[PDB]
Amino acid sequence: SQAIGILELTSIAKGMELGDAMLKSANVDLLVSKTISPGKFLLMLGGDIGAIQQAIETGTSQAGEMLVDSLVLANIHPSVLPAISGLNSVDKRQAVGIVETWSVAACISAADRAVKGSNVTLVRVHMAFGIGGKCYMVVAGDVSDVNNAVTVASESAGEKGLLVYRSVIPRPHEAMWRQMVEG
Amino acid sequence: SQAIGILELTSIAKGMELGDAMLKSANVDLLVSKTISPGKFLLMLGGDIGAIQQAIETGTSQAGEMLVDSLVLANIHPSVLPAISGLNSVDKRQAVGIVETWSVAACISAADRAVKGSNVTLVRVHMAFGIGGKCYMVVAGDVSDVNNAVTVASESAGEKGLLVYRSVIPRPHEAMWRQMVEG
Amino acid sequence: SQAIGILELTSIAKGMELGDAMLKSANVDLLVSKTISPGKFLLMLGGDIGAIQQAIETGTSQAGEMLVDSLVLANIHPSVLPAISGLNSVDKRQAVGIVETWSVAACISAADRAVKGSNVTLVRVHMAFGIGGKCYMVVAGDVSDVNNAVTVASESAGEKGLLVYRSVIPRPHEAMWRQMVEG
Ligand SMILES: [Cl-]
Ligand SMILES: [Cl-]
Ligand SMILES: [Cl-]
Ligand code: NA
Ligand code: NA
Ligand code: NA
Repeated sequence: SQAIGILELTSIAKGMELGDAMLKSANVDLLVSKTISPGKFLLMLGGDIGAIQQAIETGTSQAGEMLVDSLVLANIHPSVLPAISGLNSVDKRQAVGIVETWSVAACISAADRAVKGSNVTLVRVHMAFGIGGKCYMVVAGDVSDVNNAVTVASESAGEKGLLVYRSVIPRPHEAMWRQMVEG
Repeated sequence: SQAIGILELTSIAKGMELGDAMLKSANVDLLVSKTISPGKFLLMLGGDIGAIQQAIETGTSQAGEMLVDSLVLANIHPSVLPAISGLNSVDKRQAVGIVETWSVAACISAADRAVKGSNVTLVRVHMAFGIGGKCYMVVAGDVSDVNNAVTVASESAGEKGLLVYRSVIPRPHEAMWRQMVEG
Repeated sequence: SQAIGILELTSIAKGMELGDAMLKSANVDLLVSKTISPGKFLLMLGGDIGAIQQAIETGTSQAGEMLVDSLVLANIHPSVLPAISGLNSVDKRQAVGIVETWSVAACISAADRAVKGSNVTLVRVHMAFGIGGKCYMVVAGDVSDVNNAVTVASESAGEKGLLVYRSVIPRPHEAMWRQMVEG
């Protein structure tokens, strides 16, 4: 019911300019606004699909030759948005699931399918290094629920050859727990 | 009326040693002291030109084959120094200006010219990744003042082919403001 | 009397899974658990040698083709462990010593020899960028003690061609001290 918009620029100044322009252009939330090596800039927005399409249209329209890439992912479960900008609260501890993908697009699509095909909580979506790099989702819930979520997410990414690894970790060790659910 | 000294080493231990040596050698402020990938070390100093020349002389004199590069930038407006080490306080909000350059030297020279050719506040000078990488200056003030500052800075960097992008952003959006003026 | 175990994986999810598995497998402390560019994962453990051998055995046994590298360093002075995970308290200020190496293995072995061949405090062991990159140890104590420690450490690393630089810094400047002993 929500949408994610991604805009990547070769200029950090243009990135900040376009972040400003897009936020003014439509009712959208800023999820990510950061510099990526070597010196590119990444913006990710969340909001209604109409708003996101117009925001990304505005951004692409004004990027010129500084435009690197852009994407709109429609019909994304609402919990995915705060999982990109930060952390969702864990309401169950029994198990953690982690699915690692190439690309944040594959990760987002897999996380969406996971949440929609199970009763797990999507805790966070992490990008190790920009939108083309290793990304991973972390889910939490009952072991059976986590297994379902991880399977669905893995199938999503794997169909594309973009699954790196999947892991179901019941009863995570106390010394790993914080890193898993908070980073 | 002030000067900036830059010393880059291939050794982190030598960098810390030379930071110590230079600070003892003259009355200078440490502005930056950090490791840069792959494993080099960056020192930037501020102070009177005489002190900075002797500090950088000392540093270069003792660097040996670990010396990567060194520079002294003379007659730099005093506000540029704290803009490199941290943030200057914003006394006006009406507009933000951002000028992105290749190299911190070009950024410093452009920021100096901007401050000297306008009434803007130089808020900060940011290096994304070491002294040769993308850098940018952020200024704040009245829209007309910011436009002047950005034009002057852009001309400085552009004459060298080192201007990446320039942006005048009146009335920055609330969700971009903090990143612009604080990073 | 203690041991350090190192496990490196090509998968971040596998890394977190293996961190969990190894911690459950034996009585070991997690010293490091982090992602390294481009997208690998690094685990370092401390504990009794028996526990560490079994933990690393477990980790290697389950890593499969995601295994990048693994190492067990036996008979490491106990102070080296907290120097890897964080900071040891400085009980003397007179001098700082810094020895920079290629590889954390060389750094650990050099730090161990330094501590065992002197009365210095090992303050910290730092990895700039993963286990193969620039690393350095920082020691503190009386100038004579620091000189001994640095010489011993330098000989250790230098015999292998893995010494980058060694530095004895009596009476470190106030503006460098915190970075030296805390990072
Ligand atoms: Cl559940
Ligand atoms: Cl102004
Ligand atoms: Cl001592
Ligand atoms: Na649990
Ligand atoms: Na404003
Ligand atoms: Na001292």
